[PDB]
Amino acid sequence: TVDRYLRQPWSVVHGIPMVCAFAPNWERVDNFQSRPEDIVVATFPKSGTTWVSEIVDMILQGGDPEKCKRDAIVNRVPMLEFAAPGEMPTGSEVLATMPSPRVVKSHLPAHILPKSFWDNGCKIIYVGRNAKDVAVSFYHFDLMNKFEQHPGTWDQYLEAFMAGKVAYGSWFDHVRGYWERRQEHPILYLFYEDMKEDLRREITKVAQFLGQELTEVALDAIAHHTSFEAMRDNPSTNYSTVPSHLMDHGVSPFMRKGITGDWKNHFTVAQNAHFDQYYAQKMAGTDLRFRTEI
Ligand SMILES: Nc1ncnc2c1ncn2[C@@H]1O[C@H](COP(=O)(O)OS(=O)(=O)O)[C@@H](OP(=O)(O)O)[C@H]1O
Ligand SMILES: O=[N+]([O-])c1ccc(OS(=O)(=O)O)cc1
Ligand SMILES: O=[N+]([O-])c1ccc(O)cc1
Ligand SMILES: O=[N+]([O-])c1ccc(O)cc1
Repeated sequence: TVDRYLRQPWSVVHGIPMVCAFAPNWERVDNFQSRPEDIVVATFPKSGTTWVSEIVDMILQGGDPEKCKRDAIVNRVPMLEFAAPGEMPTGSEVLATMPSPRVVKSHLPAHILPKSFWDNGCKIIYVGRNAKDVAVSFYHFDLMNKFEQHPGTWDQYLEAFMAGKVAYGSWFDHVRGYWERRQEHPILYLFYEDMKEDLRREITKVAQFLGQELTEVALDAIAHHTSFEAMRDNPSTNYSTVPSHLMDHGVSPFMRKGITGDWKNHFTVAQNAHFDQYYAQKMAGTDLRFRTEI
């Protein structure tokens, strides 16, 4: 029943390209009923959502890794806009029956994140990642994830990415929207590259934002269990439990490489020069900055 939605071109919701299966019945998102205690993990796709979601869940579980092995991360931190009509309950439905504090994953740009989150002051942990690594990660994700329109060749996908035609729209607008919105809302704005550089330093910031005090032993336990190698090999986080019909893990694993700088292996000399020139144009006039190497 979900098959007719898979591998279809993007729909559009409020002007933003959307995964085809997610777009029907968008009222369930516009009218989502949030709670003041909800913690939103918001990201442009492929920017560290799963990484930060696991950190948050481990903090809320007191640093106990066994409690995070209870279920897969797709169920522990439901995506707000997820839907697979006819095969699974929507993410919004699953969230309705989840005890506070809920951890809510989403890729929606700030201006179409449901109004209830803004009205309830919900804590948002935002993660940004440099756009070149994001583009590489999202291309390979679209090769393996059958919810996505097929991406074609890398060069054509990159053009679509730069133009903001991909699911969830323009990366530039996404990262700058949440950077600006912190002026009116409690947002912790994290960088994937910072997390590669010093993971404990970023876990500590997440714990403080959540009001949670970590012993040194719990901090080391969280850092040890949220390394790329740990989450790649952990069935609860590596998405290997997703049916192969939805995610072909042999095309490209979800936990694919986990580095900063893989863009140097995929961007041609010409693509890189052109991207850098466009990026400088699009990022002029913001103080927000990303690192492409650490
Ligand atoms: N612990 C840890 N350390 C380092 N890197 C990590 C980690 N967990 C996930 N990743 C990498 O993040 C990419 C997945 O991003 P998301 O989780 O945002 O994907 S999604 O939007 O939720 O589908 C994807 O990046 P790439 O490997 O570059 O494709 C994952 O490998
Ligand atoms: O993709 N980025 O995030 C990106 C690209 C270029 C850039 O600066 S440059 O000096 O390498 O052009 C910084 C960040
Ligand atoms: O996080 N996710 O599972 C995703 C992310 C992007 C996308 O286009 C579809 C699903
Ligand atoms: O939980 N799931 O089955 C999923 C979740 C996200 C996704 O992109 C594809 C499948």
